[PDB]
Amino acid sequence: EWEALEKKLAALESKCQAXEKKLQALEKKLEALEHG
Amino acid sequence: EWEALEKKLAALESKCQAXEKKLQALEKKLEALEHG
Amino acid sequence: EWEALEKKLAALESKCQAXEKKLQALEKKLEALEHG
Ligand code: PRO
Ligand code: PRO
Ligand SMILES: [Cl-]
Ligand SMILES: [Hg+2]
Ligand SMILES: [Zn+2]
Ligand SMILES: [Zn+2]
Ligand SMILES: [Zn+2]
Repeated sequence: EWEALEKKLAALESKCQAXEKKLQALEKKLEALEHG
Repeated sequence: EWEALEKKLAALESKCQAXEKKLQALEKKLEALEHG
Repeated sequence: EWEALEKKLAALESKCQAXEKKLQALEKKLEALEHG
């Protein structure tokens, strides 16, 4: 049961880290447009 | 203790899912701003 | 081990909340530009 909790936390971290990456990509595309 | 942690984990999973839905809507918003 | 699980969850909650603040700032920039 503690391993299952550890796995859920690790999967949530993975999801959020990808989320952060997609947000970084959006900000970069907006910067290219404003400076285009 | 166990139930209090599960409650917070479930709330965090729901928050991260809503976080993704917002990010997808902003992506469409940026695309429209560039396309105009 | 339990304390480490609690510490991980709290760090993930703080990270998602910082994520939300950054998304809100991006949304405000997109709203300002699309109606400006
Ligand atoms: O504040 C500035 O420097 C940038 C220049 C392009 C749009 N805004
Ligand atoms: O960020 C600021 O300080 C101002 C107040 C709203 C619009 N920009
Ligand atoms: Cl601009
Ligand atoms: Hg998140
Ligand atoms: Zn175990
Ligand atoms: Zn276009
Ligand atoms: Zn708008």
